[PDB]
Amino acid sequence: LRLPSPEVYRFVVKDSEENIVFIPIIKGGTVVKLIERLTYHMYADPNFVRTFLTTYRSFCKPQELLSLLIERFEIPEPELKRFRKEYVQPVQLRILNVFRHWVEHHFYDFERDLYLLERLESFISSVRGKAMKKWVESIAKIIRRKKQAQITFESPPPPIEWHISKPGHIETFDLMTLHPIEIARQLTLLESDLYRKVQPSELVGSVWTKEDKEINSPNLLKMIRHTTNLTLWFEKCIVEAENFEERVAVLSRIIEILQVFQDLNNFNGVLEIVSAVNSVSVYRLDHTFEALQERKRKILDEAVELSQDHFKKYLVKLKSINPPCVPFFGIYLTNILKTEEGNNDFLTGKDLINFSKRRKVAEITGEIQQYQNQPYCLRIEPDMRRFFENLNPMGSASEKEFTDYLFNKSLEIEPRNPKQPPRFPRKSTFSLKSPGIRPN
Ligand SMILES: N#Cc1ccc2cccc(O)c2n1
Repeated sequence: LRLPSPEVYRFVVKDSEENIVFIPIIKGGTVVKLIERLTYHMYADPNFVRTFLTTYRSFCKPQELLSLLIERFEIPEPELKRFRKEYVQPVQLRILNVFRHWVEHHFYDFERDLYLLERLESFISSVRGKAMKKWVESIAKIIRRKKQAQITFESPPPPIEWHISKPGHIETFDLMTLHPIEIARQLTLLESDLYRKVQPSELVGSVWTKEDKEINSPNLLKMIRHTTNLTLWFEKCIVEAENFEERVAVLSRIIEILQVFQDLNNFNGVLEIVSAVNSVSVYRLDHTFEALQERKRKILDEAVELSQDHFKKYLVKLKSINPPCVPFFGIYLTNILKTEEGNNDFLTGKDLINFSKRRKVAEITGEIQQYQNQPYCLRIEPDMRRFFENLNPMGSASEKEFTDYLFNKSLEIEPRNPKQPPRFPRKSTFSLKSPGIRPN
């Protein structure tokens, strides 16, 4: 069975292709049918709960989800006993279990929106049922743990290598003054921490391209803005080296950073350097790449081939290693955009929420889960940490204005002619000698 009429309880409408399309794997359907399958009385679907709470923000606002769960909780009696035990009792237990996984795995919804938590804390306290008391106290315990959150080394860390810049003096920090070993170490520690803070909800629905990008995807933007700045900073250090002898040493020093990146399995930092040497302003410096050592150019050629053929050699290299590693985060964004555009957000006699598209984007984020919980055994350097955290090569100009500056500056150092590149006086004063890659 005896169920209420759909005129007062929308979660009881008969199933059809007008509201739901297919433990049966749910392909899609109306948001009312998705909440019913999320908190179904016949059985429990733990896999559907994890995928829904991970991708629901692309088709349902967090305030809307809590309102639907409250609507699903308030069940009216038909025009019983078994109904209050075979329908009301199981459904309300399913909703509380959804409240558990929500506040446990995706508590950031309540941090970004304090009003969303205030509504839940009042609705949870208002439930004074008998069997629901244990689940209510369980949710309250999880909320208390998340509210209280606001340098141990197992193995001996390696010593911090220094070159020309002595510690405590952030002013003289540059690409050539710092030690290339520690540059790749601190960049790996920074890229690792930025990689671990990225939540799968920040990569669903292209939310970093929407309006509220600074709220929905705060960590994803910092990972992209670091990749963008570090790639342009490498290009800036190459194209601004007007002296030919200095420009070869700078490019060689970057390859030495690429080699340490390879040894640390920081493919993100590996392919960021590859993105710099393949840029429009750096790739045309044929005379600079020609003056390299025979071993330096071979190391770069191997790193470029990792990205060739849709990262075929890279995907084989990422599997055959062991953590700690920082995988290339750009290959994940590319497969997500190809799915967000190749699949429509809705299914169609009526418009239904295309849930299978959200699942595909969830499978891409699932591959990111396995490379996060494995810290590096490298000691952090505070002065060098803020140096790469505050890298801003564009200054006040946009990326289009800065890339045009890099291309016009590239035409100055190595002009487009068969003639030799002119010699410019070196503006630096330090030594162009590299300390090497072997830890000294
Ligand atoms: N001449 C030359 C030249 C120019 C750009 C390059 C970029 C990556 C690898 C290379 O070998 C390159 N060689």
